[PDB]
Amino acid sequence: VFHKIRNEDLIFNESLGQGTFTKIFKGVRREVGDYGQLHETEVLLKVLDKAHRNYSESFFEAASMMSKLSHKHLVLNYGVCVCGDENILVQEFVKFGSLDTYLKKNKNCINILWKLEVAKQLAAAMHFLEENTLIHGNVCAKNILLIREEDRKTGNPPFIKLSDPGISITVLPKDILQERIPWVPPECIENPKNLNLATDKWSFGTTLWEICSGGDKPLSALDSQRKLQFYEDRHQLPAPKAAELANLINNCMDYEPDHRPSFRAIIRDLNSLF
Ligand SMILES: CCN(CC)C(=O)c1ccc(Nc2nc(OCC3CCCCC3)c3[nH]cnc3n2)cc1
Repeated sequence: VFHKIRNEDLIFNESLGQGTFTKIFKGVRREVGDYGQLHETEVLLKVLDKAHRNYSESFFEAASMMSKLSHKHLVLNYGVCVCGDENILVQEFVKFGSLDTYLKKNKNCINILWKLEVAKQLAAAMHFLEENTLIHGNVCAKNILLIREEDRKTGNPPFIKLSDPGISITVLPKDILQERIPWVPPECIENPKNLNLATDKWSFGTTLWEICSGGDKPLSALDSQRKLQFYEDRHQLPAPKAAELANLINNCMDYEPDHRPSFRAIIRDLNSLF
């Protein structure tokens, strides 16, 4: 399972935000690194809400999935803190934060080549998970972290990482799942038992829409019931202004789960634009 980190070696600093039933903090970890050298390491601290301790099993399982695998595009888990009654995950601190905020604030300063490079990296991470038959379950721009910005001294591309999915949608309350439309696929709204590898293909299409839409949230103007009726009438998301990926978005967001393309095919589609 996880590595145990003493709270004496952990300092909680600024709050970065809130997840689903969690609070997110920037922290510092005091550790012995390679060659016995003492290090002061920036860490991300995810604390499960005390009013939602019942989700602790799903809270830690979501991080345990990512730790059992090793890949350059997956966020590293350092371990779990020992505070007695608290549930605290200690993860690597990515310096440029989540993709969805980065897309908003750098709206004008992002062309199609930047978005394609990030899309290819996300597709590579999802292909890696698909080859391991591992279901993420919460693919969204919020859960994409920017390790490195694009460098214009070289043209060096940005580098992204995919974080853990958090508390699974199989146990989340109904109202939370419907707030997550259109990231949650239609078959999961009908029955969260339908969580499948095909789920991540749908959510990837929604995340691709986010990347092309400069940080806009799809269907944000619709309330929950209107989000449900969006699936009932089986509508598709509007084509983004930068519409080079609109066909891939709709292909991924197929209402028939069996027809959504494999990430091998998605990558091939992505690579057809250079
Ligand atoms: C000045 C403005 N910036 C951007 C430059 C920052 O403050 C900032 C924020 C976050 C990181 N880093 C980060 N963020 C995560 O989650 C993303 C956050 C989760 C909950 C709230 C929303 C974002 C992470 N998960 C696992 N390792 C993570 N590392 C770096 C910088």
